[PDB]
Amino acid sequence: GIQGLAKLIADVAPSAIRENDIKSYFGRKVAIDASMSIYQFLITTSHLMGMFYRTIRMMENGIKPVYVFDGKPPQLKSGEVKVTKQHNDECKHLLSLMGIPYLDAPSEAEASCAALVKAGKVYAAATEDMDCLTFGSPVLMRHLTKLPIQEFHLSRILQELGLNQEQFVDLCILLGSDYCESIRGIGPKRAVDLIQKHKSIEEIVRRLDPNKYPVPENWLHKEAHQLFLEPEVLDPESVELKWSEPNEEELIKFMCGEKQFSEERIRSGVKRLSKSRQGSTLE
Ligand SMILES: O=c1c2sccc2n(C[C@H]2COc3ccccc3O2)c(=O)n1O
Ligand SMILES: [Mg+2]
Ligand SMILES: [Mg+2]
Repeated sequence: GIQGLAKLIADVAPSAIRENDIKSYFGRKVAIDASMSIYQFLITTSHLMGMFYRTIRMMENGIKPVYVFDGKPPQLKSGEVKVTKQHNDECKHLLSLMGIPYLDAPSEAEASCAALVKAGKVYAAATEDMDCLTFGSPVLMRHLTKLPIQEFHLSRILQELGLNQEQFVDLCILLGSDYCESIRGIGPKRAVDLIQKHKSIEEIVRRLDPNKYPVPENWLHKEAHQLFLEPEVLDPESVELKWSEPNEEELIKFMCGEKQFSEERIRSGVKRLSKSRQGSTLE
């Protein structure tokens, strides 16, 4: 998470956010940040029927989802609802039975998501996690999750604010990332100006007096910067995405044989999923 990036873009780079209806993304592959999507659904097997029904709704609306699951968290995190290892396990299990593709990301899903968008194997990466942009994703989608879908274009953010990726990462770090602390008393809108004018954090600290503006003690901003820039990702060229026919009788055995769901209610969910797979990927 980047503390307050969404509000920043809307204010000083609005030309990057284009608000669209779920219907205009017909026949479109999107990479779905599974951890962030489960976070949404947890608002109890709530995570599983969230993913069951929402994926059907996406598939009926033309969208072809591909979920990407978090792996091992990177060393640096100690600078800053709870998505567990079972939440992930059960969801993966479910998607497997629906014929939806999932991907086990080496580290953080929104980096691997971004990578699919870079390599151009999806249209966009669906997530509210704003640091997916910082991971270099050309297009981010918000609220795919009543509420409009906000499309973010990274080339426009960089174009308006007049910064390359590297500088942009440092802006994000100054806004407040998951990896390190920011410079206290530096507002987000003042952070922009200092990035535009002085380009990088190491420099900004130089033109800042140690008394008035102290940084974190042994501040790992450089390490954060390395992570956002060179993150551990999967190779999308090697990775293959396929949408299979759902295994219905096995899907019952799981949601109803293990997870106390309504059999005929799942039955119809699977039949809509199957029907839309014939609309989306008849092939
Ligand atoms: O997968 C996640 C998850 S799951 C729960 C939280 C996170 N975060 C931290 C931030 C990401 O952005 C957020 C946006 C909205 C609400 C919580 C957020 O939490 C993340 O950065 N990633 O990558
Ligand atoms: Mg993140
Ligand atoms: Mg994530």
